[PDB]
Amino acid sequence: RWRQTWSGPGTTKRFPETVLARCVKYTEIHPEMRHVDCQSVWDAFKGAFISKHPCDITEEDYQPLMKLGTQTVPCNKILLWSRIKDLAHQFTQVQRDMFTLEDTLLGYLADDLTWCGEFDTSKINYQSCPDWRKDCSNNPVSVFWKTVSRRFAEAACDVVHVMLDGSRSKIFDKDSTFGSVEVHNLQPEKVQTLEAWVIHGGREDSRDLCQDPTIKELESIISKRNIQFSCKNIYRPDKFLQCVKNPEDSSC
Repeated sequence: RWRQTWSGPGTTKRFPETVLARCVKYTEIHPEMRHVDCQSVWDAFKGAFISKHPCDITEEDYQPLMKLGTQTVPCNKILLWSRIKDLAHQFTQVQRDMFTLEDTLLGYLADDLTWCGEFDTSKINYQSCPDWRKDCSNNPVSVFWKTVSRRFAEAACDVVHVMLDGSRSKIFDKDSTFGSVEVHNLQPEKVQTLEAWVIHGGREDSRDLCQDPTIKELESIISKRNIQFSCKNIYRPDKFLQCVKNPEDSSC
């Protein structure tokens, strides 16, 4: 075919193999997840979207996968991110100072992948998948991130951190998943502070991007959930990672 059904990229080539090698790899490394049967995980994942219309996925469809990938992560060491994941991941790999959702099993399975099924068939669609915007929001990928991120946010306690993309015009964006899901699922009974780290892009002598209007809007949205706000600029993410690695007082 010269024209696809849907507007978005199709299921990642070799998706089921990748998911599968991900899981085996994850649960070999993480002793907490050793009880996990990776074939069961894949079957639960498949079951969420195979033979289902890819615009009528619900969070219930993912319940079996959520149940199998139940994981306790230290609730006080959660790193959220919005838009800017590569630094967040590079940071957590330095000495596990925190945990991003991609450091949980479910997150690690799905990072960077796309996937969908078709209604009248029980195959996987490698040709095209729904775009959240042009097509429908209730698709397999969006509903997955929504359901798993809601649960991750609800488990956070104490000081939760979030890395933001200070090179955007909207450093905090209400309409991102962080802005629309995670932030409204931080629990007032558990979360003491949300501290944002605003990662600069451009050269040298930047503003204190912590006084940005959208950052003020974030502060005020979370206050009005009874959670304190703190914010830090990361002016040079290069030297930040380097200080994280070699905190040795280079000038860190």
